[PDB]
Amino acid sequence: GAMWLTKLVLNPASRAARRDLANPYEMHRTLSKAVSRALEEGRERLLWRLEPARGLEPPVVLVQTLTEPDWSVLDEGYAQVFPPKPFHPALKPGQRLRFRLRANPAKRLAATGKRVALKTPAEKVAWLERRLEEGGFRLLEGERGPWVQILQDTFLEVRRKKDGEEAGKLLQVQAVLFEGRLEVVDPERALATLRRGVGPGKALGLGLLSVAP
RNA sequence: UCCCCACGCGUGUGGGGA
Repeated sequence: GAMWLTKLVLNPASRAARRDLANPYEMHRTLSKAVSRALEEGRERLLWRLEPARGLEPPVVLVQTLTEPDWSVLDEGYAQVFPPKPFHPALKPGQRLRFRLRANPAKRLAATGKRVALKTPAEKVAWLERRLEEGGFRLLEGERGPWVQILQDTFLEVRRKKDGEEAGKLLQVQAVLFEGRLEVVDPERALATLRRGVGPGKALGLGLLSVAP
């Protein structure tokens, strides 16, 4: 098949841009409207990442789709958007690549049955590693440890626990931006993995594994 | 976080979503 990458530069003057900036559910709904049909028909895995700001630079949202998106669904002036690019990962064994992944390292407690965030850099890096290896990739290892860094570890505001007429607890996920390098071990599998994304929260702008030299 | 589904002789796994 083929893939698509789209760069949205959001207008901080746009109330809708800001609406979606503030709420992943919104952003998800806005984005989802570019690949609606394929979405309905099970032909689409929407994936996106909101890039960390370089200061006065506009917020920038990277989006991957299995199918051709139509951004004419966007209100203007929502975002300066450049024509989507057809994507065709040329993966070969041994090929080394840089990667960026905002994710939610997690496990299900066999004890409680509940899905919980891992707590330590170690556990978080181990998770990312299990996930990459099962996914046809392999972390590169420098002279001291894995060639991988946690650029940020923050909480992502999701939604509020409905409480009777009073504001309840906040629901949020732990979002971990990994950056590093890795090599392809099984091309086709690595492609599956890239087309699917990695771990929970795809609906909130997690799971998008990007790769390039 | 909070929920749902699919599995598990492994101190759990994978998929979706708000």
